[PDB]
Amino acid sequence: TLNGGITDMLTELANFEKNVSQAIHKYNAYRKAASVIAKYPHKIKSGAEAKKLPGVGTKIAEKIDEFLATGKLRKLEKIRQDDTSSSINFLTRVSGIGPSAARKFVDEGIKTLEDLRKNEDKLNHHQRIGLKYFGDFEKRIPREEMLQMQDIVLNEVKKVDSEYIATVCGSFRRGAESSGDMDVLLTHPSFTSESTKQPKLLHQVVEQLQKVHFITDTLSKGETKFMGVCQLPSKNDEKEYPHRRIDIRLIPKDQYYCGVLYFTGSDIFNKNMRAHALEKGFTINEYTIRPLGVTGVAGEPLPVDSEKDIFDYIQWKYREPKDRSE
DNA sequence: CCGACAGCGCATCAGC
DNA sequence: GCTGATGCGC
DNA sequence: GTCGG
Ligand SMILES: O=c1[nH]c(=O)n([C@H]2C[C@H](O)[C@@H](COP(=O)(O)OP(=O)(O)OP(=O)(O)O)O2)cc1F
Ligand SMILES: [Ca+2]
Ligand SMILES: [Ca+2]
Ligand SMILES: [Cl-]
Ligand SMILES: [Cl-]
Ligand SMILES: [Cl-]
Ligand SMILES: [Cl-]
Ligand code: NA
Ligand code: NA
Repeated sequence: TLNGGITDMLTELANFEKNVSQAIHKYNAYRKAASVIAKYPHKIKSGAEAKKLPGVGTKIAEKIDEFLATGKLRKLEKIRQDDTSSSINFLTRVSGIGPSAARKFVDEGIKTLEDLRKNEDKLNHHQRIGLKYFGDFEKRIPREEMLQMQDIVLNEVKKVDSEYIATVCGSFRRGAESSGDMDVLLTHPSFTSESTKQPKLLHQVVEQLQKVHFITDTLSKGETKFMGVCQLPSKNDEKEYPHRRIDIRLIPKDQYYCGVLYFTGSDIFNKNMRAHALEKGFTINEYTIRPLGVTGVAGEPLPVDSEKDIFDYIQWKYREPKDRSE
């Protein structure tokens, strides 16, 4: 947190651009700048020193100068005073409400938490769940609880079919002391890039986790991605644990390494790596790394036996999960 | 200057 | 119903 | 908002 003030500032600017201006590239520009500053190993003394880093240009440099000179940013001070921007920003904190729905609600006079509750009839299913657990989803999850949740998920999945493999990814796999939510990568040998030999492979796992009252709500569910809500069991007389977001991703077993690289993140790390892959003439998604030909069209999947192979292909030295927290 | 900015699953909608 | 675009989230 | 060519 050497430059926490600056990275907080840029993050609030990124959120503004995404939520209020709907300017997704400004949002990504501010987030990249915040990311590169967060790993800079010195206390930044001036915007000119900051402009040296890639992704910090003239505009951000000047903002950093204002922030360093005064401790604040007038442009953010104004955004914070504007009722409509602040309302739009707030409503996007509910899961399922993005910038478009947020502005639509605010334009209808739905501006507060109370307003959402009073108008729950106007929400789709995802939004209603996001509102139900709004307070809970704000909380982080300590790693000790993540370890208990891991124990439950892996054991319940073994009970369904011992050939499943569940891997907890995201910030947990990167070694974080607390996580925003739980990400579970699932494989099974009957589901490969070649064939699906069994149906309902994800459904059964979700069904088992519902049966033991671990999963409590479904935000969305298809054949390969589940997004819902879970909760640790509590003891006699104990306050209940907060409800937690859980994401489950069933990946073809032969594409495990691209899948776990994707799901381990961070999102910014993935964006840097995939951008770099493009520069080196490849494209990476959660399934494959493919070469781009002269026309820039994806060719056939390259062979991959490890996370490190993906790094090797784009001529990056290997970075362990804990060093991917960008 | 100016294109290019990572990649994609699921829910919902308009249009057929 | 399907297809393609859009919103949303990871 | 930033920047490589
Ligand atoms: O845009 C994205 N792209 C993108 O590849 N992923 C990938 C990378 C990310 O680690 C993983 C899970 O997403 P989270 O939103 O759960 O991110 P965490 O890094 O786990 O942090 P937290 O501790 O839960 O807050 O999906 C997320 C995106 F959101
Ligand atoms: Ca997570
Ligand atoms: Ca997640
Ligand atoms: Cl933009
Ligand atoms: Cl400020
Ligand atoms: Cl793979
Ligand atoms: Cl692919
Ligand atoms: Na720079
Ligand atoms: Na939201």
